[PDB]
Amino acid sequence: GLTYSQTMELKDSMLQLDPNAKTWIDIEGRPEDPVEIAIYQPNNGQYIHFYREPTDIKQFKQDSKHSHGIDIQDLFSVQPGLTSAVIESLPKNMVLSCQGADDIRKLLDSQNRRDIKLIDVSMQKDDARKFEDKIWDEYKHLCRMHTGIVTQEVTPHCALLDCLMFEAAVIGSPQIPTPRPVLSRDLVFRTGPPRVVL
Ligand SMILES: [Zn+2]
Repeated sequence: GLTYSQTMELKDSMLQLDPNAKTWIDIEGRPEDPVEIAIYQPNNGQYIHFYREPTDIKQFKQDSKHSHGIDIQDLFSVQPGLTSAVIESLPKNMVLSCQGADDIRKLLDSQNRRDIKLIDVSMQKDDARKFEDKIWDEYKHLCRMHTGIVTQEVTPHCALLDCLMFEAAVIGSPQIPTPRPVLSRDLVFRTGPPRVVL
């Protein structure tokens, strides 16, 4: 749960999106227990990107070793309630682009956001990840949450980077306008342990 001031800040930051502009959505974790969400507007580079601590541990451990490589300890300090707070304040009758719409449709429906429509780009597996290596080379710094060795040894899946590479595959080039986060780190994470005095 967010505070009154955190709520005002998020809504204010979210209004930076153009409600009509092309907007991607991607998620890591199952739709009833998501761990990473990304909403991205390729034209202006703006993105909403946050995390969530999981409730089902056994699945999470499976998803960590075979998909996202996230260590659960790195999620202990993330701000709770962001998933419902974000989804609630997305514009009325918004349209979202995505790769595989099944899970995202379930997630939006669970939030009573049936008014939000999805466009599944439905690319083939490898066509969607053509520019995976280049996107990781350039934008790895944007998300350091994928620390574990993933096996299917492969590149971990990041909700954010997946949006960027899906846009890249659609346009045919890894050349996109610079991605910029719309959320402050102080909203995504809880102030962590105090600095070790050195
Ligand atoms: Zn990530």
